[PDB]
Amino acid sequence: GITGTWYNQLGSTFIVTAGADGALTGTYESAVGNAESRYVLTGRYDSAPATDGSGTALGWTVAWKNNYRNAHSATTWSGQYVGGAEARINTQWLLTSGTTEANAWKSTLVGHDTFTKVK
Amino acid sequence: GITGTWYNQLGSTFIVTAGADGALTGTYESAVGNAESRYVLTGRYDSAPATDGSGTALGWTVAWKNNYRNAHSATTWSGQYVGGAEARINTQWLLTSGTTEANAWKSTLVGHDTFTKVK
Amino acid sequence: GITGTWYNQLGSTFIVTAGADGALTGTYESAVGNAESRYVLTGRYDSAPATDGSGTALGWTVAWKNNYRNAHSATTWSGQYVGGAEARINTQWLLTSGTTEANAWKSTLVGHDTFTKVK
Amino acid sequence: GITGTWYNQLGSTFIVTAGADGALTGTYESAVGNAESRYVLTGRYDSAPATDGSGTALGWTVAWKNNYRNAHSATTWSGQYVGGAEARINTQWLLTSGTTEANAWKSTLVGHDTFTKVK
Repeated sequence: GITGTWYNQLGSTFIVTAGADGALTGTYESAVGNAESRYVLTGRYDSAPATDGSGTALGWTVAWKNNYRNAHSATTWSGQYVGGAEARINTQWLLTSGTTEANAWKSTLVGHDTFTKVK
Repeated sequence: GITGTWYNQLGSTFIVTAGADGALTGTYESAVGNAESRYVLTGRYDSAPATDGSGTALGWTVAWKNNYRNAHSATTWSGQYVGGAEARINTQWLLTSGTTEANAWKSTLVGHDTFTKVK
Repeated sequence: GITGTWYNQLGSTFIVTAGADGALTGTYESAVGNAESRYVLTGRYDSAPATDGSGTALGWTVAWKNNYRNAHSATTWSGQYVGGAEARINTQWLLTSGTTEANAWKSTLVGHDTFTKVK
Repeated sequence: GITGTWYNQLGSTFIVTAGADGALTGTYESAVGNAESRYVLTGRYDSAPATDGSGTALGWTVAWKNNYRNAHSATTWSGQYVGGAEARINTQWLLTSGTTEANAWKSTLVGHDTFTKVK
């Protein structure tokens, strides 16, 4: 059940809606980008995973811009949905900011975020 | 001019179509995922960047699945479009495969890809 | 107290010995490199951190080679020692394997490891 | 010939001295850490690589602290020495700064650096 509202341990609220073809839409809120606004994501996942155990490998992208606030950056998560009694999404991510050619070494960040359904 | 057909130094062909709202669609071909097939991406970029020099921070996601071949993985690029006379997209990326809980340490890869318009 | 024996949640045993100049020596065991052998690390940390809260930013490197087994790879952790009543080391890492020029896209891995003193 | 003075395309000067056991010492200068000072590295590489083509997988660590200036950070490169007529070191890296628990999401950076012998 990849469709639903996912949370974090930090406090981020991740509302997603999967697709039959393999698309992935929803909204996103609640910092690393910027705390109090509602941002839009899009992404993809494979529709036919393995059945002798695997994770449904997915990923999405949030460009930090809406009608409230612009942060001139973009964040892309890349993880998998681990299936079980306890639903779990384990992701790496990358935050890329808009810099000049001189400051191009400090543009991209990295990290890890772990998602769950209950909060 | 972010809309168009982008290439690599490896040989990957990246056909993209931007949006006025901030969406990003197109196709993708030509390995790291798997060499000879045509894969679908989606992603986002900010619609209002800075004018006293910056890069348009973007990112997209390819789930390696189509009618020809499945690789059970997903790749997310996260970079910026550097504007000038010579158009340039400089990206980091992450390849996340579908593994079990035991092999969860070797699921995610990392790298860097540099894109251009001429080939 | 950065000097001592650190553990993981996976099961890796990390015995380290700090230095007054800023060096960092010890041993390492217990997979991602290869499970049952004893590998050698070296690394550095800054000797004068901040006192109005910070983490002692450190990092080290293990080349997976000893008298028992060779894996033709190297792993570099890069994190910080968060000070408190509960000692904590939070790290990113990179596993770089020895590949040819053709397979140079899949050489480097990435992940995250969280270290503690009690097991 | 891994022992010697390596350069970059940015301008960083990397003087290294290898070891027979597998150690790796030298100095480092010339930004991402901080521009005009001389920093100390340490690292490791495997002493017995493959002969049917491979890269000598290495890695090292610089803690940005000396008698001139402190930056409260650490950088770890993780790459391979590609052998040939044109010597080449291709690395990923991670810059980890000293942050509090609140700003722990923006501590680690990421990038890529490509090293050569001629400048």
